[PDB]
Amino acid sequence: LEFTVSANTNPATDAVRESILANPGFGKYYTDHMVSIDYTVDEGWHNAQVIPYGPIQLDPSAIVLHYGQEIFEGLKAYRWADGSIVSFRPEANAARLQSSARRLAIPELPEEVFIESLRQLIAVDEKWVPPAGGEESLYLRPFVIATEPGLGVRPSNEYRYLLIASPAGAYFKGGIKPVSVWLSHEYVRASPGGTGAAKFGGNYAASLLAQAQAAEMGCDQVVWLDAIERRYVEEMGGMNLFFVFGSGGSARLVTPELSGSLLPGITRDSLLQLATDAGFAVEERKIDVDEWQKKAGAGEITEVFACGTAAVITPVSHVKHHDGEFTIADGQPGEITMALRDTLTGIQRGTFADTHGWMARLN
Amino acid sequence: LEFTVSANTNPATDAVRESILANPGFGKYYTDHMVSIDYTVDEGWHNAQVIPYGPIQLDPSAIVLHYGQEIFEGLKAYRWADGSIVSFRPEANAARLQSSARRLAIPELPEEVFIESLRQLIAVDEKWVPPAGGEESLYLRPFVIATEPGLGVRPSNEYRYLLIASPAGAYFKGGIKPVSVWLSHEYVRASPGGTGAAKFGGNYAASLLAQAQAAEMGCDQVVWLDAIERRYVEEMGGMNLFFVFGSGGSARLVTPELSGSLLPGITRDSLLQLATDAGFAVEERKIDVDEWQKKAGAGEITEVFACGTAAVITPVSHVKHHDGEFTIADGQPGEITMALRDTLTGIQRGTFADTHGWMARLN
Repeated sequence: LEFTVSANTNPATDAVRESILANPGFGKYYTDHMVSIDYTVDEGWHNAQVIPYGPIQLDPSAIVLHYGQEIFEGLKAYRWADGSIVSFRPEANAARLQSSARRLAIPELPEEVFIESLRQLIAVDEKWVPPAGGEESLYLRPFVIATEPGLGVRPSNEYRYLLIASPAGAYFKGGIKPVSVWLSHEYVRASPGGTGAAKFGGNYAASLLAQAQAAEMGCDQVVWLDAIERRYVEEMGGMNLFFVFGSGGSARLVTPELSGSLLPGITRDSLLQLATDAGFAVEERKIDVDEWQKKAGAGEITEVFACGTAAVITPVSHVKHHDGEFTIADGQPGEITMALRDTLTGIQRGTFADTHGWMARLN
Repeated sequence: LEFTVSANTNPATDAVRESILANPGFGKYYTDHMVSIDYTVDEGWHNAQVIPYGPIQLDPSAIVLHYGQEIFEGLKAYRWADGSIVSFRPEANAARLQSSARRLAIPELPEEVFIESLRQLIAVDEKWVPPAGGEESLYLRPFVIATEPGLGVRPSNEYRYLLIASPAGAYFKGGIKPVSVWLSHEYVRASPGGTGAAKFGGNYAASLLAQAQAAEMGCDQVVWLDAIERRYVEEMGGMNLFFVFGSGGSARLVTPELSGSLLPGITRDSLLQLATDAGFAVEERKIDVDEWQKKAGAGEITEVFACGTAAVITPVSHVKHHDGEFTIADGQPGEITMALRDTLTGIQRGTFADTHGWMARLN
């Protein structure tokens, strides 16, 4: 599968680009080009190309516009001191896009094609990757949408894979500042036999009211409890959660297990490995509101943090729910939270040794 | 709101339009024009217009293409013998679109604008409405999508309301035909507090795998059981369900109650009323697989049918699930089922008295 290149004749001026990179925000600006791959039952994935970033055309009756058959991924590209451009565990996103595709009846995109699309876009828009050593990065958003016409409800037979990139700074408006959370009493993220394990747009549209309610209760973010017993803590928005018991080299790390409806975070997977590398004991189990509030107040649970690609790690300092409210430790970012954040971002930036071979070159 | 008209300079030739109407199928072909209304915060709904049916444009980062914030509706336009074009309970669709919008954090569209969009489209594509005297019609698909660019997860501030029409022939070409159902053991349609009560794309994409499995088990359609106890019957695909007990004028109808997570079918609402008009007793309550199989076998439940806008009423003659398999009566369309379908389609076609004022003129 080969990509053809159609250069953007009217890209952003170097001044504009530089301006963006010095103050990108998140998912606000986009690079000059994008990747496009079409899919039909008879030709499979074809017509792969790098074209100028621009409006996309869809028939008014396109499936994605009526029955929400779409999926997406999210990863980053970093610039290193040696001039190379790399990504953090690209293969993991490639494999997850496939699992998401299967759950949504979307044809899988070969992993080598996935990786290739990344190299192709970086080849033409490398100048959009922020300078080395900094905290900035180039967010990559690969996604697939159903584009076949027809108002009948069924899997689409035509799809379009798109890859766009957006300069990225801090995801949350508070940066590293800790966030307060509202445990949703009225809504659930997903339930068994659903789409909670897939990165599917439908999951997000359904969470909008629950997040507005969190803010109306005086909190920054909503946290989800299992849809069955409405007791076990699972995720903050679309981020995984970790609980630190104790501190120092003897501290214990607890995080909800992959129920089957829980999003299998790449960052989550990485942090469990990093914690073990540091000698910390890790534990994947269920944990409810009572244990959380009780042990937090007791002082056993010394920290809590959320993790995901965009924000990496976000400290959680305050909790509010239908039957209570409490603070985690002194309300400040915890030692372990910041050590692990520092360790992971260091590996991604090329500062620390990548013993697991997580960093892949894209150049 | 005033609508501007930009006539299609390249409409379908009479030869093509006529060949379409002779064999339209469903959701396969579209009329010459479509309605479009834009939304922005500072101007609310504006720029209402009737334009040529054609491809839509969206930024690659448009929210609808990433976080599935979209909703839709389905209704019809019929041609009566007196030459007028009418619609069945359009106000109900207008009110449900607003209800679906609230659940998905989308600005509500005034009922007056919704109805006017319908009149406007018919004013120009009236020639696409099938002739009177038959069961054919013009299917109307009003829908709203989030068009604002930006990869941050949150409710969009820009939307586009579209209205398209597709010729619909007689649903049951060679006589009505009953379907076999597979009760999904592995999948769930929606969860409590979820988006199960709104016509929202996400619900449909998440159901594709379950429908494929139903077919793989040798059945026509998948039927959903509640997400909590996995035992109470909810719907068949995107259609509601009814259970007929007994026969003749003393027959009784039972249908799952609106648990708040069930789709408030308009056809469903109408049938309960018509059942009352005919003298049938009606019930809105829970009914599980055990009761269904036990009473269907004992000959107490004599019929089962599904209902929705497209097909109106579809008979269900065979059931298969994880713990059993059984047939309903003689496996043929039931008396009450056909009587109620004849009555409703009769009102919609203008053959029977519309004592409830359900039919609205669009002309």
